[PDB]
Amino acid sequence: SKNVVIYADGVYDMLHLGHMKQLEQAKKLFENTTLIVGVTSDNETKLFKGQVVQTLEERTETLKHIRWVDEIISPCPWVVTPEFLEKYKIDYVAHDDIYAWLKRAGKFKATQRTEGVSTTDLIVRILKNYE
Amino acid sequence: SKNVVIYADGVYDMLHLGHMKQLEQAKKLFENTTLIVGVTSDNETKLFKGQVVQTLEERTETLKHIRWVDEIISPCPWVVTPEFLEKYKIDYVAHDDIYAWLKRAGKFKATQRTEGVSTTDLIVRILKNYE
Repeated sequence: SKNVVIYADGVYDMLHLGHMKQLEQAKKLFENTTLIVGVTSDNETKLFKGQVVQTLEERTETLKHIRWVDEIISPCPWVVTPEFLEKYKIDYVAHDDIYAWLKRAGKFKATQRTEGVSTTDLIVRILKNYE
Repeated sequence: SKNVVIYADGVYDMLHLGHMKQLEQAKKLFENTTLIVGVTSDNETKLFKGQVVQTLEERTETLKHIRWVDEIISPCPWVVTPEFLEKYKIDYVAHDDIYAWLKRAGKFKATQRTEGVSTTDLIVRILKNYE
């Protein structure tokens, strides 16, 4: 069966069960996939999104331990371009209009988030040992 | 090359880069390994060790996403017994005297911890945005 190249990008700050469920979903979009994961740079995340607690090196070294991940681009470009897809032979971009041109080319696959499971939520759970 | 069965157990509460480096180390003790990971039960961890923030289901569902892990025993027995090793065809127990009988049988492989990388340490890093 023919192999399909899948690209997911994101911050992957303090990786939790919600990220790994996302990655798994992207990896199993097809029978034979190569999941490529892009890890956004510290300064671009700072500028365009918000605070990130872990460095690019930390966030990438963690992703290396997740099973669904076949290749990592670190740092990845903030915006996905058509030439980026050709350069890495990417068949689909997995994400959860800005991505409008990806849908138009048939190259967009949606995947779900999972709430509650996040790292910040776990501290709230430690803290509710007190009143 | 002959396959070797490796067993690591622990709490794996709020899995961080230090755990995954431990698992990877255990998995690469030999060329062909099966890494079996044992996840201690909520009540035994409570009793014998301390507070654990994540449930057995949560801690096990996270380990399922780590690459080095081939099999999970959940919950695992708190103490490793000789009959436990025979039942699962375990050749070595990976851990960081109590384990004295494992060394005597040639069944103990040491692996290292990695400090600083822990989940609790990451919140301390968020908090040092203030004085």
